[PDB]
Amino acid sequence: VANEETDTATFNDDAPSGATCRICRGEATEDNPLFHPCKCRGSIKYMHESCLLEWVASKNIDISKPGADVKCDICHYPIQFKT
Ligand SMILES: [Zn+2]
Ligand SMILES: [Zn+2]
Repeated sequence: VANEETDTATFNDDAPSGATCRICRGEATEDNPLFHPCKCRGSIKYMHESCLLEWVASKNIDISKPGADVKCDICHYPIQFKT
């Protein structure tokens, strides 16, 4: 379903009980949760694993190469998608 112009979301100034993405305000799942790859902080730090993979792609950077420095512009922290 994608005909609407709004959807349910969560916003707070501490660790949310139902945290949501910074790209599509979805709430963590059982296959694609949420996590903060960066130090943007607040309610726009979280992101789905998919959403991050599409974000760093829009930034015009090859995350599969050792010739990159894939990171933010809000807080400028190096983005993290593995540990
Ligand atoms: Zn998302
Ligand atoms: Zn950031």
